[PDB]
Amino acid sequence: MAFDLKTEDGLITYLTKHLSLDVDTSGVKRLSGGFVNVTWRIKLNAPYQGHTSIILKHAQPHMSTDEDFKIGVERSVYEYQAIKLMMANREVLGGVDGIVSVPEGLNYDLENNALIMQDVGKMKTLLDYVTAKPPLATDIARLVGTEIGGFVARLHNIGRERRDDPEFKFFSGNIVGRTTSDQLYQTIIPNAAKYGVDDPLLPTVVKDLVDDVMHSEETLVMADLWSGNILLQLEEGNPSKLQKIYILDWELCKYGPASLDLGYFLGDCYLISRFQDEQVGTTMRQAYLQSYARTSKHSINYAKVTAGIAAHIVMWTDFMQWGSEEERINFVKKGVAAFHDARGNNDNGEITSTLLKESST
Ligand SMILES: Nc1ncnc2c1ncn2[C@@H]1O[C@H](COP(=O)(O)OP(=O)(O)O)[C@@H](O)[C@H]1O
Ligand SMILES: NCCc1c[nH]c2ccccc12
Ligand SMILES: [Ca+2]
Ligand SMILES: [Mg+2]
Ligand SMILES: [Mg+2]
Repeated sequence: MAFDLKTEDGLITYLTKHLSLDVDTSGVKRLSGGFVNVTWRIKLNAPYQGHTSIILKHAQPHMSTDEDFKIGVERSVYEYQAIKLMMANREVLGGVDGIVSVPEGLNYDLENNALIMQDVGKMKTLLDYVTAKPPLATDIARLVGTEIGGFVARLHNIGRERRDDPEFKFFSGNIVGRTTSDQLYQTIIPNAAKYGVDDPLLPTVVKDLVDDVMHSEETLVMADLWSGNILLQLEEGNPSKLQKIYILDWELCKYGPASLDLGYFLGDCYLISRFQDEQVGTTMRQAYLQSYARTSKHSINYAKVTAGIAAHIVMWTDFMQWGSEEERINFVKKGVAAFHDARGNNDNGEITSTLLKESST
């Protein structure tokens, strides 16, 4: 039987009894966030594979607040294998300056649904920086967009090149990653409805998004690329130099359309720009498209990226609770209109023309 990784005592018993770790019980902290995972920071008296501080993520089989939303615990072995694969390809993915990194994966335990990784440090997320007042310095925002765009383009390039390598093909079988995207797309119609939008085109839009995520083998996608999954390490003493970017939360990593990653991050940039700081969100979006387009060996499908941004806006706007109710309803309608532009006869849609302008050489 399993240990109880949802409680501090069960976590300490698991670490000491099942893994023989030497735990500093005063340094065990429950980390906030997550409705489907319980995350702990653990200080150790003795190093575990060279680390004296670790993070443990425990995957639950459902949302804590809604046990009818099912999500398979096997996603956790894909997160472990994904950060192993990124570390095995870090020199090329991290580029000529090595700013973008991922945490090192130390252990995955099947029967306890427990993933242990390196604690890359107590850090604020990009989401914290862009919602802080005053916001993230525009110079850092540009660098962040540039470095993330380059990392993602290099991830998509190598995913295409090594598609049939076994260690890559593994992620085509992250059925929880694919299914979870399916389930998230299914919230598009209810979220629009909530804001008084009954668009009978939306069932057709959703079916296309779902068929693509369930079946696409295009490339390796990080699959949860928004500001809440990105850590910024700023210089200690100098809060104006970016030293590292850490990309976390790879449990949905799968093969899928390249436009899925672009839709996540660019969609988040649209929410940021709309509701937090226009220059921050816009600088980040433009630098991301510039860097991604230049590094990617494959054409951006601007219609599918438009639909991805649209899906992100509908799926996430109410969740974020930014701005007023009226502004959110207008923003969601703009997302719904973008869906119609993506199925249009032309690239003249508002969002599509912005993507083209900002990605241009
Ligand atoms: N390897 C790590 N090092 C340091 N902090 C981490 C690490 N992994 C997770 N965290 C912390 O836990 C939070 C949630 O992690 P994440 O993997 O996004 O969990 P979830 O899948 O529940 O969203 C992060 O924003 C970060 O504060
Ligand atoms: N971000 C809240 C939506 C959600 C529910 N289950 C998930 C699993 C993975 C990622 C997001 C979710
Ligand atoms: Ca239409
Ligand atoms: Mg997360
Ligand atoms: Mg997650």
